[PDB]
Amino acid sequence: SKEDEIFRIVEEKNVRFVRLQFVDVQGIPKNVAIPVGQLEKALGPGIHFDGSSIEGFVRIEESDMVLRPDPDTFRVLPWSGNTAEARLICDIELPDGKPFMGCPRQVLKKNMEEAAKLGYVMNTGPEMEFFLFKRQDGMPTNIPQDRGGYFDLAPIDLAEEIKREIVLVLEEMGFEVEAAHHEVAFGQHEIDFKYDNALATADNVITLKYVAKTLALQHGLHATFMPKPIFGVNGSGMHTNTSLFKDGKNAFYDPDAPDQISDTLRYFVGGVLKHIRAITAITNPLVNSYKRLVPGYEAPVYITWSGPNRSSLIRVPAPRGNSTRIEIRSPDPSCNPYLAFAAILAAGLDGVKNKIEPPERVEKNIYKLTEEEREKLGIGMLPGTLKEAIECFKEDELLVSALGEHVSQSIINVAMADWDSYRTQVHQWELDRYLQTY
Amino acid sequence: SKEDEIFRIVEEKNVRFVRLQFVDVQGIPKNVAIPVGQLEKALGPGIHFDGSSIEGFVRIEESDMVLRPDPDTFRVLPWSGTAEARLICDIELPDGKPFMGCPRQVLKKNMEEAAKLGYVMNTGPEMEFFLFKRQDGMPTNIPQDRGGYFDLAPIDLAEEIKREIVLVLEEMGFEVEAAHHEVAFGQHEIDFKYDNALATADNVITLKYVAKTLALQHGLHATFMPKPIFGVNGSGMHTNTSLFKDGKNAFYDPDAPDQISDTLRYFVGGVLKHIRAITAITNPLVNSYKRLVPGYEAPVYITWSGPNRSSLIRVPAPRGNSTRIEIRSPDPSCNPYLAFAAILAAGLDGVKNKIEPPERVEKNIYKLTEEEREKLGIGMLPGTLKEAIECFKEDELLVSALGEHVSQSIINVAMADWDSYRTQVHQWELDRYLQTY
Amino acid sequence: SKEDEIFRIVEEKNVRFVRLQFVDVQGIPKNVAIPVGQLEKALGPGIHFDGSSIEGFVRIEESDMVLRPDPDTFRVLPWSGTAEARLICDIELPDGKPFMGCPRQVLKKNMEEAAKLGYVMNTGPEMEFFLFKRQDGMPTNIPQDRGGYFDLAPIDLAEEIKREIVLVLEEMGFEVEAAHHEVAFGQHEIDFKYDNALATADNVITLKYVAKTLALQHGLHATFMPKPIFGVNGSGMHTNTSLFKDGKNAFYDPDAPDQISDTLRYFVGGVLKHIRAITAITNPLVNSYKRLVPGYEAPVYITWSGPNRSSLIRVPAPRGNSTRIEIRSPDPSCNPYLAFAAILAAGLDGVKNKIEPPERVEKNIYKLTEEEREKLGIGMLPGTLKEAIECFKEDELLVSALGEHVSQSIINVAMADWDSYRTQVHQWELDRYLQTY
Ligand SMILES: [Mg+2]
Ligand SMILES: [Mg+2]
Ligand SMILES: [Mg+2]
Repeated sequence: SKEDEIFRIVEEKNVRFVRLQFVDVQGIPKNVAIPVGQLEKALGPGIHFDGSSIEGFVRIEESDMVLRPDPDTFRVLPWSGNTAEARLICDIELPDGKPFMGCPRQVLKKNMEEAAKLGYVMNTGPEMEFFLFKRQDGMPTNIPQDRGGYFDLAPIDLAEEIKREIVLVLEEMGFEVEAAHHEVAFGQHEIDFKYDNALATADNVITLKYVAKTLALQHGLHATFMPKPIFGVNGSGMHTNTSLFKDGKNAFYDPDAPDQISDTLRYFVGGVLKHIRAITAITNPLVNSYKRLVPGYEAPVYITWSGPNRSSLIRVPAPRGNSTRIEIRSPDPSCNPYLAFAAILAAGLDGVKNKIEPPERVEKNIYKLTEEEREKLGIGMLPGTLKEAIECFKEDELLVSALGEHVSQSIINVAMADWDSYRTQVHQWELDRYLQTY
Repeated sequence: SKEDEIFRIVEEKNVRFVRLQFVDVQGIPKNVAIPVGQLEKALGPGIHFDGSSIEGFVRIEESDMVLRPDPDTFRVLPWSGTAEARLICDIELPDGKPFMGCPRQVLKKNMEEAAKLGYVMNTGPEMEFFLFKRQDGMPTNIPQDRGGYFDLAPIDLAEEIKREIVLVLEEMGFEVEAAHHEVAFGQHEIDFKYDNALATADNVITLKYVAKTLALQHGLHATFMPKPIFGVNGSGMHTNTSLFKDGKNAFYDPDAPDQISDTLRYFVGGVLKHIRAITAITNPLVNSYKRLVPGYEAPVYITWSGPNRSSLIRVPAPRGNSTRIEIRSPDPSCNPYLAFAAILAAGLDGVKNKIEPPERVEKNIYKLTEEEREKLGIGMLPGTLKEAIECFKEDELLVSALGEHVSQSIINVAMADWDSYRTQVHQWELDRYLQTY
Repeated sequence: SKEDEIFRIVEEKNVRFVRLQFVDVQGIPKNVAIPVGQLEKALGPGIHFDGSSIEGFVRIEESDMVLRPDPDTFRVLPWSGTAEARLICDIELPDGKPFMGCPRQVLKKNMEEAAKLGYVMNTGPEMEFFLFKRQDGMPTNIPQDRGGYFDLAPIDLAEEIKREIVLVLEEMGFEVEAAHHEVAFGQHEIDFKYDNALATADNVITLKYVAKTLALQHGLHATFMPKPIFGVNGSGMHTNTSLFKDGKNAFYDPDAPDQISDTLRYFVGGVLKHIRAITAITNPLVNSYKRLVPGYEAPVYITWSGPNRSSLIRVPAPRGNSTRIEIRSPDPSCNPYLAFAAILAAGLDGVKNKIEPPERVEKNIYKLTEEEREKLGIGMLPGTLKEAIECFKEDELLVSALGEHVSQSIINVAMADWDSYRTQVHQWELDRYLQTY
C-alpha cells in the first residue's frame, strides 16, 4: 500500500520528524511536529488536537478535532541536515470520523467530486507573482531586493541565485516547473509550474509559498505574496489558467468550432463571469487586494472576456488542442487556493450545467476606454473595496452553498473584522494632505 | 460714510498695510497685502488680480477678477509691528457682475432669498481645535499636552495661548462666551456669541486665522482638522441655528407643545431630508469620515431630539429669543459660507413645503442596536467622502442653491482627493499582512 | 542534428537550467529561466510569453509571443553552481510569423537582402567600458582605479577581473585578441576577432553580459555608458566593417589605387550619406552626445580618410582578406543588431547606386578651424539626441530597412528620454546662477 512506501522512505532517508500540514480559512499554513514514532498512529486513527485556536474552525465547547493525513502528499524536506524531516498535508475530521465542514481542502474535494459526476476534471496552472524584500533587524520590510523589471537579467536581477535555489527544491519535491522570470515591479518575480488537477495544484501553491518564504529567510530576505505591498509599482497577481477535461480530452477544444473553442468553454466562461463579483471576495481576500484591483487604472477590474487580450478579466491564449485554456487574471496570490479553485469550479460548472451564455467579447484595449464607452458596451466592474465584495459574496446563493455555510461565514467574519479596523484608521496620507492647510 | 471712518482709524492707529481677505471654495483664507496708499483705490474701483490660480474659481482664458472689500469688515490686527489691518472681500468680475463662484457671495444670495420671506438666519458655532507641536519648523500631530475635558493647569498647558487668542478676538470685536480644554489631548474649544450667518462665517474664518497665527508665534500648530489623531476624540463644529422674522424668533411659539413652533419642526424636516447631501459640504475632507464613523459615539445617526446630546439635531432648553437647534454633524474644516448656505436652503425647503420631521428620539442613540435602529427607521450619514459627493450630485435643490459653478468646484476637489486616497497603500495594510502573507 | 548535441552537452556538464536570451529595441538583455526539463519544448514549439511589457514590442491587446531559440547559440555559462546554459532567441508570433519588431530579426532581414547580392557583412568592434565601485549595493561612477592608457599594475587595479572575463569569453568560444587599460580612469577595452554581423552582435550582447556579471561578483559595476564621467575620455565602440562576396574581400582590389576597390568607396559614400540619421541608432542615449561634442577630440566631423585616427571613417593599413573600414562614431550603448543593420543598409545603398564619397582628409581634423572646415565642406553629426531623431525621421531608406515598427519604437523611447531631459533643472544651473541672480 501507500503507507508501506512511506515507512520505506523513512528508513532509507532516515526521517526522524513528520510535519502534519493544513490551512485555516485564510490559507495560512499550520502544522504539528510529531516524532516518526507517532507516524503509525498519525496515519491510523489520526492525531487529535485543539481546533478552537485555529481561525474560523470550531468553538471552545466542541474543540476536539483530528488530523487525517493524505498519504500521497508525503514529501521529504530537502533542507534537513543531521536528521531529516518529512511533511504530510492533512484533512481535518471530527472525532466521530465525520469530515469537518470548515476544512478548506475538503471543500475543494467536495466540489471536485461534483464535477466528476458530470465527467469533468478541472486542471489549473497558476502564475505565482511575488516580491523579495530585505530584512532590517530581523524584521521584514517592503524594500525591494533589486530595482529591476520585466524579464530582466543579472546584474539588474539580483535574485537569480535564490530563484535557482527555490526551483531546485521544488523539483526535488516532485514539482514540474515551467518558467521563472523577473516580473515588472522592483524585486518582483514569477514562478510558473505545470498545470495539474485543482487539488494537486492547490497543494502545490501552499508548498511553493512555504519553500519560497523559507529560503528567503535563510538568505536574510522576506518573500511575500501580499497583493500590493508597494505603492506606485505593479502589484503581484495570480493569473489562474484553467481548462476542463472530459473523457481524457480537453473539453474546451472543438476544431469544428469558431476560433476552435467549444460551447463548453463559452458556457464555463459565462458562469464564471456571472458570479465574478462574489468570487472576488475569495480570490482577493485582503483589504490590500483592492489597492491592486483599483477601478480606472491598468488592472483587470473590468468584467470582460476576450482572445489573447491582456487587458480583459478572462483571456483565451493562442494555444489550442490539449492546451486550450482560459486565463483568469483578477486573483492575487494571497488567496486560499483551495477555496479559490473551488469557487471558480463551482461558478464555471453552473455555467456549463445551465448553458449560461457569456457576453460579447471585447478585443479592444479596455484600459484605454472611456467610462462613457464602457457604459455603451455594458462593461461592469469588480467590487472596489473588501466590504463591497463581501456584500456581493453574501448574496451569491450558489457560492455560499458550494463552499458551505461554515466556510462562508468564517470568510465573512475575518473579512469584516479587518474592515471594521481599517475604516476607523487615520492614515499618513490624510495628514500629508490636510494637516498643514486645515 | 463707512469709508471715512476707515481712514480715521488708519491715521490714529498708524496702519500701514491692509490685507484683502477672501476664501476659495475649500474655505482656505487667501489675501493680498496692499500698502495703505492703495486703500483708496481698493474701496473705489477695487483691486484686480488673477483668479485662475485660486481653487475652483475661473479658467486661464478668463482670469481677470476684482476684489471688492466690505467696509464693515475693517479691523486692525492687534499684533502690530507698523500696524496692519485687513478687509474681507467679495469677488466680482471686471464688468461689476458678482462672481457666483465666490463662497461668500453664495451665502449672500441664499440670505437674500431668505429675506424675501422675511427670514434672517442666525448661527453660533462651537469651534473645536487641536494644538500641536512643531518639529523642525514643520507641524506635527503631537498634542501640546495630555489633558482632557475642562482640565486645569498644569494638566492644561495651553492656558497662556488661549488667553492671548480670546484677548485678540475681543479686540477684534468678538463677544467671546467661554473657552476650555476639550476631551482629547491638546484639544480645545472657543465659543463666541451668535450673529447672522454672514457675520458668523466671517467670524469663523477670523477665528481660525487668529488661532493659527498665534499658535505659530508660540511655536505650535493650531489645526481645525476633523480627526488628526486616531483613538482620541475628533474636532466638531456644532452649529446652533435659528430663524428670525419680524424681529422675533421664528422657532419660538409659547402656545405650542414644548414651545416649539411649526416653523422649527418644518425647518428640521428639511435639514434632515437633505442631510446626506449637506454632509459633503459640512464634512468635506476624506478625514472628516474618520470622525463620522458608523457604530461609534459620533453624530452619524440621522435623528432629531431634545437636549439629548446623541442625536444629529439637538434642540437645547433655552426658548424665547434663544430658541435654536444644534446641528452636530459638521466639523471645523468645512467652508462656513457654503455650510451655512446649504443648511439655510435645506431648512427653507422644509418651511416652504411644510415637511414634517420624523418622530423625536430621546434615548441614547449611541447605545442602540442595529436591530433597534431599523425598527425606528433611523438612517445614517454617508460613510465616506465619495458616498457624500454621490449624494450631493443627486440633490438638485442643493446644487441649484449653491450654484452649478461652486457645486462643480466642490465635486472636483473632493474626487481629486478621493482618487488619490483610494489608490494609496497605507501602513495599516503592511502591519496587518506583510509578516503573514 | 544541432538539437541532439545540445542534449549531449547537457548530460555531460550536468546543466539544469537554460536561459532564453533576447533584447528589446534598446538592446537591454532579457531572458526567461526554464528548467532543463522544458528544453525539449523550447527547441520544438517554443516557449510562449507576454510581450506587452517589453520595450517597443507589442500592445496589450495582442501580446502573446513565442521564443524560438537559435540552436547554434547554445553555450554553458562557465560560472556554475548546478550548471547553467543560455540560448539566444528570435521572437516569433503565435502563428509562426517572425515578429518584425525583434532587433535580431531586423539584422537577419538586412543580411538576407545583402545575400541576395552575394554580400556577407563582417564586423569586429572595439569595446570600451568602465569599471566603477559599488556603494551600499548601488552602482556609482567612481573609477575603480586612477590609471590610464596601457597602464600596468599597481596603477591598473583591474587585471584580475579582466583576466577572468577573457577566460570566460574564451570558454564561451570567443577568440579574444587583446585587452588593456584605456585612457580614462577605470576604463578598459576588450577586442575579439571579427565575424558576420549576426554572430558579432550576439558576441556583443554576450560580452556585456559576461563583463557586467563578473563585475558584480567582484563588487563592482561594469557600464557601457558613453560618457559617465565629465572631463575624462568617453567609451566608444569603434566598428570595423568589411564586405565579402564569392569568398573574397569585396573591399580589396590590388589593381586599384591604395588597393581599395570601388565597392569600398561606394560603401563609404553611402554610410557618410546617412551618417546623420544612423547616429540616432549608433548613439541612442542623451548621454551619447556628451562624448560626441562638436569642437573637441571626438569623431564628430563627417569625413573619411586613411589610418588617420581623427576622421569618422578610418581605412586601416591591412589589405587582402583584412581590408576594412573603421567607423568611430558609435558608442557601446547602442543595440548592436540595429546598429549593424543600419550601417549595412546605408552602405549597400552606396554600392547599389554607386555613390561617390567625398575627398579624403588625411590631416588632423581635430586641429582644424571652423573656417578651415567650411572650405573643405566638412559637416558635423547631430549635436543632441533630438537632432539625430529628427534626422532619423526624414531618412526614408533607414526607416524602411529597420521597419516601421522598430523605427517607431526607437523614436518613442528617444523622445521619452528627451522630454524628460529638457525639462530638468541641473546642478550646473544652480552653481552658475543661484548666488549672483
Ligand atoms: Mg505576469
Ligand atoms: Mg464640545
Ligand atoms: Mg580605443
